Amino acid sequence: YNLICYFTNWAQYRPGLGSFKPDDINPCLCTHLIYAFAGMQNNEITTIEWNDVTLYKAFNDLKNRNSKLKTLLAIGGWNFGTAPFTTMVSTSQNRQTFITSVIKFLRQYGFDGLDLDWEYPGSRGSPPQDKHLFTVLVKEMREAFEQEAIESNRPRLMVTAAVAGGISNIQAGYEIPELSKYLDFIHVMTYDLHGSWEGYTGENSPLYKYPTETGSNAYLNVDYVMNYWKNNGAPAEKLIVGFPEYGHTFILRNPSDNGIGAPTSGDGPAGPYTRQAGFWAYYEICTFLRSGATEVWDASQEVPYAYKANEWLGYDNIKSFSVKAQWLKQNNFGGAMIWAIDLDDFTGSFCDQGKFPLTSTLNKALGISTHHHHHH
Ligand SMILES: [Mg+2]
Repeated sequence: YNLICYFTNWAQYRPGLGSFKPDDINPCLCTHLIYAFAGMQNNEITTIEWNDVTLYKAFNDLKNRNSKLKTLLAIGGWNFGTAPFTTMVSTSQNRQTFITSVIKFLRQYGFDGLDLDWEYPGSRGSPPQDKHLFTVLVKEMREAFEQEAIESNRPRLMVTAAVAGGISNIQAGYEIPELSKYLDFIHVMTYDLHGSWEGYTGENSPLYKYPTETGSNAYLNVDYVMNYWKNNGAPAEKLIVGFPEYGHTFILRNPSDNGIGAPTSGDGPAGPYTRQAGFWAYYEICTFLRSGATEVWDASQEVPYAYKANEWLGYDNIKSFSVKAQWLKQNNFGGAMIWAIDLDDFTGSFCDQGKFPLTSTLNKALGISTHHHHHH
C-alpha cells in the first residue's frame, strides 16, 4: 500500500507551534510526499510563495533520509480556480509548453512527479470541453514522461491527479476509463462531504451514509465515492482514499439538538493556529476535546463528532482512521492520502497521542514501515 502525504506551503505562516516546514516531516512516515501548491503563468509551471525555492530543496532533501521516498509537486488547488487550466489545455501548443515546463521544473528541483489538482474540469467556470481536454493533457503528459525517462535513462516522472469526491463534479469532470489508463494514481478527495454551508451538522469524511440519508444525500460518504470511481472504470490499485487530518465546525441553532442533522447557524470559530472559520486542525481539535466537549461515536458512519454548548465538530480520530484503513485494505485500494501532514499533531504536544498520531496510525495500518527482502 501507498501512503501519500500532502504538505502545504502556507502552513509555515501559522503562529508558534503551528508553523510547519518540510524539515518537520518525518521522512519514514509516508511513501510519497506531495507539495501543495505550484502555480501557472503563461502556460508554464511556477512557484507561489516567496520562499518556495528554499522549501522545495528541503522537501526533496527528505529523500536523502529514506531511499524509498518519492515526492510530487501539486499544481492548482481550490483557490487557484480553473481559468489557467482552461487556457492551458485549449490548444496543443499550450499543452506542449506546459508539459515541457513541467519536465524542466520537476527535474530542476528534484521532484519525482506532478499531481494535477484542477478543481475541477467542467465546473467552476471550466467549459464542457475541458472534461475531454483533461484526458488529452494527462495522456500527453504520461507519454512525454515515458519518453523523457528513456532519453535521460532515469526512472520515469509520475503523473497523478487529485479528483473530486462529489458525484456531480465527477460526472462533469472526468472520462474515468481513459483518464485512469494514463494516470499513475488517482487521489480521491473523500472529505468535505458535509459542512456548515448545508445548514445542518454532518460529518467531514463519513465511511457510510447516515441512516436518514436518501437520494443524492446517500452518495456523501467514502464507501459510495470510492466504489463509484471503481465501478465507472478506475482500477482499485490506482485509487487512493482521501483522509482528512482536520474537522469542520458548526454553530448549533439549538444546543439541545446536537446530533447529526441538527440545524446550524454557520461556521464554528476559527482556531488560533489555522485561523479559518469552519475548520480546525487535528491538534486544534484535541484542545477542544480536552476543554469540556462531549465526544460521540457516530456508529453508522464510523467517525466521531463532538460538541460543547453551541459548538459542534465533525472530524476524524485514531479510531476512525483505523476503521477506514481496515476498510480500504479489505477493498484492495492502492492506499491512502492525507490532507495534510501539517494539520496532524506533529509536535505531539496537543493530543497526548505521540508525534504525528493520525499519520502514524495510517503508517502502521498500511504496513508502510516494513521491509521484505534483506538489504544493505
Ligand atoms: Mg487550509
